[PDB]
Amino acid sequence: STNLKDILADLIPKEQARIKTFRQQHGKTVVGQITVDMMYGGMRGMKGLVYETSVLDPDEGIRFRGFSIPECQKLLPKAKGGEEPLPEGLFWLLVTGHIPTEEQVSWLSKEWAKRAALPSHVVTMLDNFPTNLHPMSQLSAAVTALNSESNFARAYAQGISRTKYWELIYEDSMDLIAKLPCVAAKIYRNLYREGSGIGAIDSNLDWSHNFTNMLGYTDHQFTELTRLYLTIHSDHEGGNVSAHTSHLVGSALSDPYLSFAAAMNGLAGPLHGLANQEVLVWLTQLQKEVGKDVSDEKLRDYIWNTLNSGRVVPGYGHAVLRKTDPRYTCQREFALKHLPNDPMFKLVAQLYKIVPNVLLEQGKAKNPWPNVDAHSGVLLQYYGMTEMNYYTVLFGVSRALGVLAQLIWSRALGFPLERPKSMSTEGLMKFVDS
Amino acid sequence: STNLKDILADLIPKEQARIKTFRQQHGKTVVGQITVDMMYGGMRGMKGLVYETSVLDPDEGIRFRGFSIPECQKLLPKAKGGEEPLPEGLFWLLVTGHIPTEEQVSWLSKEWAKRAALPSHVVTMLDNFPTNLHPMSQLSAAVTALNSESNFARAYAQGISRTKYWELIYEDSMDLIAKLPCVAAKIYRNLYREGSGIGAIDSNLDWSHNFTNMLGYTDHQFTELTRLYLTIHSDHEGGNVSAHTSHLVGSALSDPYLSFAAAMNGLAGPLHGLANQEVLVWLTQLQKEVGKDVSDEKLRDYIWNTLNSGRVVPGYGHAVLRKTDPRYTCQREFALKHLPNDPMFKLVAQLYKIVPNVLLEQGKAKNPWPNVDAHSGVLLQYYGMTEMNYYTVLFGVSRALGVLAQLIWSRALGFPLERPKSMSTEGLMKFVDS
Amino acid sequence: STNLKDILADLIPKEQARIKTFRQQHGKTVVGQITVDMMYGGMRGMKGLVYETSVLDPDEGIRFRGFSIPECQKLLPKAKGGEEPLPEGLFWLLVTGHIPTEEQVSWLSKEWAKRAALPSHVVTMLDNFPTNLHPMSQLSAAVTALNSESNFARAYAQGISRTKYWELIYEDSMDLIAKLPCVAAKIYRNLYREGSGIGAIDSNLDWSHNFTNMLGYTDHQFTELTRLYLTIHSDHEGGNVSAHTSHLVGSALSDPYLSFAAAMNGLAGPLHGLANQEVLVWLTQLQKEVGKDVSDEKLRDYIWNTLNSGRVVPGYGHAVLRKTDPRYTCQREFALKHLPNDPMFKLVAQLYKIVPNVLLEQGKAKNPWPNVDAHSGVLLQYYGMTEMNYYTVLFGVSRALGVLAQLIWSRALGFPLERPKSMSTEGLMKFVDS
Repeated sequence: STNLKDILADLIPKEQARIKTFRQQHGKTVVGQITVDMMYGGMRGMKGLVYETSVLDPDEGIRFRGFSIPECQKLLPKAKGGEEPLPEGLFWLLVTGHIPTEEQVSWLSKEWAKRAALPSHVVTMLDNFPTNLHPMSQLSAAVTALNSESNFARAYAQGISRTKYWELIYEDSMDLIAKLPCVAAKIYRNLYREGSGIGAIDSNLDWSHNFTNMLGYTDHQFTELTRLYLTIHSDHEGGNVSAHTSHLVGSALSDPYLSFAAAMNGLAGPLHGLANQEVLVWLTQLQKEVGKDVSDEKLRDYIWNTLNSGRVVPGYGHAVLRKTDPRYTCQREFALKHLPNDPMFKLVAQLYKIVPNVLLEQGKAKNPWPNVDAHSGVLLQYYGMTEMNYYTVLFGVSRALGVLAQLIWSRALGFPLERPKSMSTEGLMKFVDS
Repeated sequence: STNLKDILADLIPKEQARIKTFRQQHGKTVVGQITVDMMYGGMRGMKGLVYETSVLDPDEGIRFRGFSIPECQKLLPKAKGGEEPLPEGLFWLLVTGHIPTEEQVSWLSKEWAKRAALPSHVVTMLDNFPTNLHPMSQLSAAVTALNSESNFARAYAQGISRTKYWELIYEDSMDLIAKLPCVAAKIYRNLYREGSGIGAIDSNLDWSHNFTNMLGYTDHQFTELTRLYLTIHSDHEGGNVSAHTSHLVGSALSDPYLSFAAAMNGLAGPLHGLANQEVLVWLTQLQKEVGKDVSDEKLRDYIWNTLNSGRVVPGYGHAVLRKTDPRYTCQREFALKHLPNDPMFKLVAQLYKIVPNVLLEQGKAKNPWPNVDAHSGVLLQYYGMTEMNYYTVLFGVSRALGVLAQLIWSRALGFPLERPKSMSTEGLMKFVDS
Repeated sequence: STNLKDILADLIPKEQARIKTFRQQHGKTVVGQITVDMMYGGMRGMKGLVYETSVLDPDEGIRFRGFSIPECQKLLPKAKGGEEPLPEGLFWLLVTGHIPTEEQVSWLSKEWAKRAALPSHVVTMLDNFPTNLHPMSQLSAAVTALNSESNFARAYAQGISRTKYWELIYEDSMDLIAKLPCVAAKIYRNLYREGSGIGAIDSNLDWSHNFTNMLGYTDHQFTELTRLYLTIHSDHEGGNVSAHTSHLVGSALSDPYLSFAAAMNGLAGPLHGLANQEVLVWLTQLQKEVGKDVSDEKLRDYIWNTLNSGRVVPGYGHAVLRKTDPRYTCQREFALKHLPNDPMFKLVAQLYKIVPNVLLEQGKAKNPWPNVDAHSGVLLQYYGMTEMNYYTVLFGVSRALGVLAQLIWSRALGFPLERPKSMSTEGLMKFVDS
């Protein structure tokens, strides 16, 4: 009806059955080979895990349960005054495989608003963190400290059937998603507003809107930005560091809190979630190296020299994406209908027309197209969100949606310990000989 | 004058060359397949990564740089009036591939003494944690917050050359290893000793003994147990959840504190490290519902009630080991020397004769044999460390040695971001149909 | 030595040349159409005039000589122990197109101190006005009567060259700006403080602080509010009623006093500046017929009663803005810093969440978002300035800055008499039929 748990309960047997038969008939099918190079190259090209909530096509980009981002923009419920998709409705889609109705989304906003609550020990810890503790470290530590609230951990300690793991993973994941904006906003306010009162949860407002209120922003357009941002950074299949971390840690039956916190330690990695910032610091420098205004000739020229110094243009390229990221596209659409005459945004666009043709001619790109992180920084900066070290925290809150939707499914489907076999160089040489 | 950083400096270029040559000749060589079953079954027997410090043979158990546990028990230096191997020396071995001298180990003990010091914010955080936040959570949280002290994070922001990454990891790894007993003991004292403050570092003591001093123990044989415990838990190849988590998070260039804290979130999972706590809960439960010395048919009953309830027997089974874990045997060796008659040990021994024939007949176990977690807890209990909820913290402290040894090498060898491909069931069903 | 008149002298010939060249090449270029609907609908979206000092983007809001409000908040000089931008500096920017130095602003503050002095006839007139003559009327009347002091009127009678018009406008504009707080404060004291005479000018204070001193306020944060208030109200392009009135009247070569006094007659219209008074009347009314903190459905009721009575919601909608006014957001920023919990502010915030979804569904609003007038009044009320009928006077004092900055330029550039063609309905019906 409206209760998401009940809808999910109904789906799991079906999906259990679908997989049982699949594996019966096709369990022994070879889907891929493993080379020495792949073992050294971070499992690049390896089909390593089943992840249900989203799949990243090299060419077309991310699909959430089959739906492209444009399709989500159209089908997923919006706020009443709204153009952008609510993350509530995305989460529903990932969980159910089905586009929610307005009522179902309405229901979920209120579910989340009611679960939004921090215990004193976490509030205290955050309030006591020094200012030189990075926001992703505060988030990670705080979510870890939240596992004192874990239903799944408690229930497992008391013994419980394997068949029932998913129900308590569901309640914990719902609690954590609920609480995350409270943690993330306490960190912002503590760091960047001298500790002012994060403020209330409006039980009739959507999750993003309570978040932007708690951050201390009001522009409806910033709330619309946050709706889109939380929606599109939600999931990116199972192989990205943060998603994989959550899956790997979760497979040992660590609870959602621990699984998510580990994922945030992955997201905090420069090669993962700290790119949005690298981009902005690179854009910033660039506009102060060839002036604010720059013609397509002199910009093209900067890019070629950049590349000749043995240096890459940040926010371009990807591990798996082989074409323009639809997450970039949608941010660009937002930019050009909302802040087309922003200086920093003009540069980002100017690179959009010039950088792809370069890189191609250089050859060493594989993906000469932009990723999400090429665009996200300038948008946040435009609305007043100038504190760049905090940007990944927004990415984190978003990613909880995807990784926790899947965590619920992993445990419902009885996925086991993730535990591959390793080899040393010495050993791998010997194996090769024999 | 001994300096492990200088030995590393020599060794790294040699291994870089070798791996370059090896990949030159064998990079394209197939070393295995991927099946559907593997993808659904947590990558079981998929050869997913290179990990240098230790390798697990299914048949023979763990080797550390080629050396068995028995070999390490004989070859590795010891404390002067001691019999068990110093964990310092194992770390040396893991890092260099060379058995250390007495002098090298002495140096390492002194090095970890000197870098042992906690910042006041971490002190503050630990002192304020509630008694119902699980020790592993306190540990992970505290280690995440230590990342404020990370030299790697700091240097990476400033654009440090990739050729320098390993030196920074080394420095952070040495610091964290040095600090770890400090954190672990404060958690112990705070939870279980009303926050006594006895806990200093003697600069002429080895790491294990300084640890047991801070825990408030005096028995020489507890210190020897601790030395062995920390040595044997140190590393178990790269495909275990904690090692793999560390590897994954560190491949994103997260610093050693973040990589270790995520590792601990994985180690805290019931199907991983937390099993050493769960074993003693399960033992306590069976003793309450039995005598202290039950018949073999009554043990079979208790085990059967566990298995028919959709629960696992803690400490039994393994993803890769296909016989008894040598870390189990070696702990058996210690008990039979030092506490052969202890009642809980007779039970543990008792279960060895019973549990494996069950499990085989239950069918849901490729391996019916015990792992290290089946045996650790009873040794601790004997010496008065009855706090079962603390047991995984000791495991965590030990497992730092292995994962950080490798992390140094991962960075030294330029291993890239770990990013496998995932598929959905729907996506997989279509891939097998084309 | 700073002198704004000398900077102007340099800048004017450059802009004259540029506009001559531009018209030479593009004078005949079509920039838009006129429709019947436009003619009936108060010229909505008809591009009717050149106005140099500020431009309103529908999407992004106001820019002052290219600079956004956030940019001005950062870049414009401030009082020493202050955070908000000095209106002196905005005037500088409007006039020169250049952000001023601290020194330039200091000079301007000193200049406006020195020219602050009212003639006794204006003193006489204000002192004799009855308490039921609206503050805006007193202001407009008093400014009309100041035209006795006009250097432009005097010089124009004597046949002064058209090349000298801008210098005279400059001198009169500087005098009027200097005098304005003097007039405004006498009105305030006479109406609401029994005619106390405290009101001197400190020659080393900025314009805003001298204003708040004469109003009888002492709170440092009221003075900061005043500085921000006067900065953000300063200019809103040339097509708003007050700016356009000033432009129209001044195109007839009426002097700055006459042009400003007519502007104020327009600013006093309910659908313009008087909205900032009407908002607080409407709030007072809703609080009387509600609690102090009503439900969302009870607010919707009150708004609906307003709209079904053929009345507008004050402070909502705009002819050109198609999102939230940044002058609204910036005032929200101030309140959340300084008075976040004030009851009337919660209401104002409350209405932000409600009013825009109504209005959209009512249909008679192209723009459902609030303007600056929705928010000004609650900030004033907080500091004790409860006299809602006075509120548009502050707006008027601020809007002098923009309209007089432009007037200087209009005259400098030789803009002619504004004289469009009108038609009757009958005449229009026949024009569309041929």
